[PDB]
Amino acid sequence: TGTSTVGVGRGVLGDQKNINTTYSTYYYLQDNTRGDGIFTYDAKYRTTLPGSLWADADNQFFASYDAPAVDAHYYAGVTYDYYKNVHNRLSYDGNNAAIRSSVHYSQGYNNAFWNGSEMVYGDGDGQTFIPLSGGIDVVAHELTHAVTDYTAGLIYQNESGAINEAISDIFGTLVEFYANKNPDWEIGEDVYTPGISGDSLRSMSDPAKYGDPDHYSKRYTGTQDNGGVHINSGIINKAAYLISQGGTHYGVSVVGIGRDKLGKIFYRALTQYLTPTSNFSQLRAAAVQSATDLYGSTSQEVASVKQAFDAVGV
Ligand SMILES: N[C@@H](CCCC[NH3+])C(=O)O
Ligand SMILES: [Ca+2]
Ligand SMILES: [Ca+2]
Ligand SMILES: [Ca+2]
Ligand SMILES: [Ca+2]
Ligand SMILES: [Zn+2]
Repeated sequence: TGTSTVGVGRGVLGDQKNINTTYSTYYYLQDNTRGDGIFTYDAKYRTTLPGSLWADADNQFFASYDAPAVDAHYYAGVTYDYYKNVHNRLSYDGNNAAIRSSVHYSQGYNNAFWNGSEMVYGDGDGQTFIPLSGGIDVVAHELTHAVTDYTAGLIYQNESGAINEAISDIFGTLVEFYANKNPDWEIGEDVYTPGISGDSLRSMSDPAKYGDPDHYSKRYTGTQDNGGVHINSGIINKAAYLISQGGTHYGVSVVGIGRDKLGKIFYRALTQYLTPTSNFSQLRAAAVQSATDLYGSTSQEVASVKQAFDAVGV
């Protein structure tokens, strides 16, 4: 309990931004402006969660140790705004659930995750990753898992799990475009491999660039990565890219319909048609139905959904 205040800080990539805080003796990373609040915690290099609600003596967040917290807090706010403004959705559950994030998780931890209840961000080892909350697509990817878990409930294995992952990359990217800094169709480029320019974890525009399939005939069928959830997601990421941006892929031509309509179609599919066990063929059907609901059965939008899924062999 305290009074809402506005702090200032520097994020992982060195940019200054304002952050919404709460004052009660200390200034806490607690944003009361969005739903039931956005709360950012210090995990203090340990794996106990959530850790301590982030406290600061002066409401200025320019220390090196502060940067991952500033970005986890700020980009959760951006993500909240995207869902509210674009999709009329109030937080991940649709009922303004509090959004909780922990930073400084463990030592040298080269990942981030939604744990069923909150977001968690490693600092990276400084070679593979820098602190992972520095990437707006990463923050939005993880918070999108919460959305999925409350809605379609896609099981984290095999084709359902690859859809789960792709939904997170799709909305992660749409949020990155909403914020409009340096948007692209790549995943994690701002925090991956600080020694190497121009790479990323995954690509939506060309998944094969990083060894991921861009066609159903190239799907991974083994047991690694929960049946390739971060690998086979490339097939869906490519379809989504094609629906938005257009192109000819394996000789199948897709007329792009743009990002806003992509987001509308997939948000509707996610929230009205997908189920925990949906597979790729079922996703196609859900996307075709959603586009039909939104734009009509004779629409270009529907035609493009069908061409995009044809192009990737679904
Ligand atoms: N988030 C992906 C890629 C990160 C790999 C980090 N070492 C995964 O959990 O598989
Ligand atoms: Ca301070
Ligand atoms: Ca970018
Ligand atoms: Ca990106
Ligand atoms: Ca890099
Ligand atoms: Zn994920």
